Amino acid sequence: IVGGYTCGANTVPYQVSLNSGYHFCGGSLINSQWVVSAAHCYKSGIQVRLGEDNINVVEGNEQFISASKSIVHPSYNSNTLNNDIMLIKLKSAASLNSRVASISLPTSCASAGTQCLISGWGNTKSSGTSYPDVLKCLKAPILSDSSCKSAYPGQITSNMFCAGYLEGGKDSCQGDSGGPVVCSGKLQGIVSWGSGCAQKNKPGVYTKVCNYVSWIKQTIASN
Ligand SMILES: Cc1[nH]c2ccccc2c1CCN
Ligand SMILES: [Ca+2]
Repeated sequence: IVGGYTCGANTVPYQVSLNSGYHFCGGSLINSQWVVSAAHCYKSGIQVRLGEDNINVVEGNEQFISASKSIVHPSYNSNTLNNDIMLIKLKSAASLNSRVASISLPTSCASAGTQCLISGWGNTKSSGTSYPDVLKCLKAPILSDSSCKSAYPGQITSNMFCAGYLEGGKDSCQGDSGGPVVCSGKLQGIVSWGSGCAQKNKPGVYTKVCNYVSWIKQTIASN
């Protein structure tokens, strides 16, 4: 997260870190046994880390649970990043409390102008690299579809939205991949892609979760 603020320990209780020997992506806990992330985060041998603040120190609220199955969306296209969503089932159910909690799926799509919270452990610099150990947060609005398509001609599908600031300076970044965009207490987006981080006229692009609720629910019900 570039241009954000330190969230505070366990103030984003649905945020997960995906670990394969190191943090490589975020995700969101949607019930006691399932996490949603980006399809571009797929790999084998994922350990899901819940209750994290500092990802390099054991602080006492963590739960570490291996993934038993990953399901990339059937229509994910890695060249265009259309349908950039994946589900991960945990080997055992997490213990839910005030600091480890699920985030609700949306019943409707959020409109442009809605303020959202984006969080992650990604790079905090637009040029160069500095990775934080504690979770960072950013409040940002959903942008109109017209402004989004004007920023990325020919690249925005109906399964994507832009959020952030056309002036630059505040954005998600590398390592925030797969993390949550929460608006009005519901999961509306997944950190997906962009042109660099925090550049002028290049807001972040996010998977539009409201288009996937039926697939998520049907998949969880049968797996
Ligand atoms: C999700 C993601 N991952 C990256 C890696 C390098 C540069 C930009 C990005 C972005 C977009 C940030 N808004
Ligand atoms: Ca920790």
